[PDB]
Amino acid sequence: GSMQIFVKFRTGKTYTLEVEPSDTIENVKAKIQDKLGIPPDQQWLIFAGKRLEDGRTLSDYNIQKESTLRGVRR
Repeated sequence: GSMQIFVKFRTGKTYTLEVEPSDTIENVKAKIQDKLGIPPDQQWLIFAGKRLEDGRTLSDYNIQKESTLRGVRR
């Protein structure tokens, strides 16, 4: 399946991201590289005051449609 989420940076700039509940955190970073040109190794993703773990799925973190991830430049 698919859902739309958001990713927000310290600029305030908030981008849509098209994901799937089964996606791993690494896969989400890969999508961010495709959209924004930020390599995975240069990214952290934060939700609910946690840094999301690379091998966990979006479904594990209970990420819903229209949820906002916070992107951090590594």
